[PDB]
Amino acid sequence: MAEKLQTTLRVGTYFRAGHVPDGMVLAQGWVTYHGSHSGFRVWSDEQKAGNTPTVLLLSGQQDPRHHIQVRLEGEGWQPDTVSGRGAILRTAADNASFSVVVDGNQEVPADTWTLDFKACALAQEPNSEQQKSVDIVFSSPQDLTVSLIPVSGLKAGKNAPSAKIAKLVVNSTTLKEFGVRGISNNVVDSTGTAWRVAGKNTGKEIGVGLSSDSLRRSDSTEKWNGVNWMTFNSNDTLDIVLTGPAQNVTADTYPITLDVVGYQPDNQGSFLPNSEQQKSVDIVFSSPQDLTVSLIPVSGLKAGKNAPSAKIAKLVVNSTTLKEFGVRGISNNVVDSTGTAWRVAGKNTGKEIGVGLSSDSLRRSDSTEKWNGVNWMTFNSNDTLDIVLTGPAQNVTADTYPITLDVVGYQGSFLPNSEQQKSVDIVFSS
Repeated sequence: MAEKLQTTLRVGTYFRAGHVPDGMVLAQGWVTYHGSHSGFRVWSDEQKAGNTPTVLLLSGQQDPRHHIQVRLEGEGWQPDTVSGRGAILRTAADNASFSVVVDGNQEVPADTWTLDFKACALAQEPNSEQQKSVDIVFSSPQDLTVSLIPVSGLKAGKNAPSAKIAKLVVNSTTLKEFGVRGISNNVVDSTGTAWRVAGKNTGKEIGVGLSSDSLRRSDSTEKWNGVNWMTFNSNDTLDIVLTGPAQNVTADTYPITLDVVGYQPDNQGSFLPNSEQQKSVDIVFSSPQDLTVSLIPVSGLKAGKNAPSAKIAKLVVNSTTLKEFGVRGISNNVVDSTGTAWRVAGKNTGKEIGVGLSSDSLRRSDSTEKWNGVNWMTFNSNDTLDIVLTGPAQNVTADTYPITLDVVGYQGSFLPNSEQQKSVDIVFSS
């Protein structure tokens, strides 16, 4: 005696909030009743006014003040004047079709509207009905607001394990969940939660991905056109870190790029591509600087006859942590063993001058030590040394002379290799 109706009801997924044309199908449905009957009736509890019994006004979930108006259509369906609620079909065919459709050209905001409606059969001149709830979703690019923040002050060289390199924060008041994948020529896990990135200048690769604690905040893993996506509750934060063991990172800028899409869960989940956002930020791995080094050219040098030991440049090696540093000139022709005097060629003329530490600036050196088989004159840091025209008076052609130093920190009879090379130009002027 208990034989009951069978509805199928397929809703749309890709609805973009905004303007919708009247007649736009939102759902398609079929009812199937095999017993004795003379028609079908589908109706709602969300109905509008007793005289338009086909029309429905729907209040949104995110905020009940959002409104969409729909109507029960179908070929052969006419309004149920008898009840005042719903639409009726007349046929003894066991199977009939019907559509739900926006009524009136409207502007629909971004929300989800529950459309719970009811279906039953009519006997030959109540029996057993079916009830279904189902959500229409309208989505917009602004549904979830995303922010990807690069971490400040990373240093090159070997980094800490799982070093935090970005922060993804996703917020939303419309959508309940979101999925995220990296975008890279080289992803290394099925879910796109770990990939590799090339530095813009070097081309060297680092391995990045989601932190071990961000991965555990995922509600589920979904397929979307064959690709695995991890899903997360919106209004949460995921951390992008340096995956795997501790990396040795070349000093460079690395671009990480994320694919973020809204997800509407359902025990039948769907992704909302209208809500999708891709964002890219640059992560800077700067090189670590034990020795702050400032080399500054003297200003107002003029071509022609110059003074013996005339000051050309001033170098100041300031270190907050290390006391003694060594120094050498870099050139194709150094004139003494210690590397403290050498010769520099003009860019435009290519004629050279003799530059070097001033005699006064020498013998402020603590010692002279051996590193790499070459000798370095050590000094005390936070002292300032001056570069000068070495030896006799010099007649310098007006040109720009690139001076280049090589400084290393030393004290302890060893030299730590955060040596730096800095190079300024010196201008002579007719």
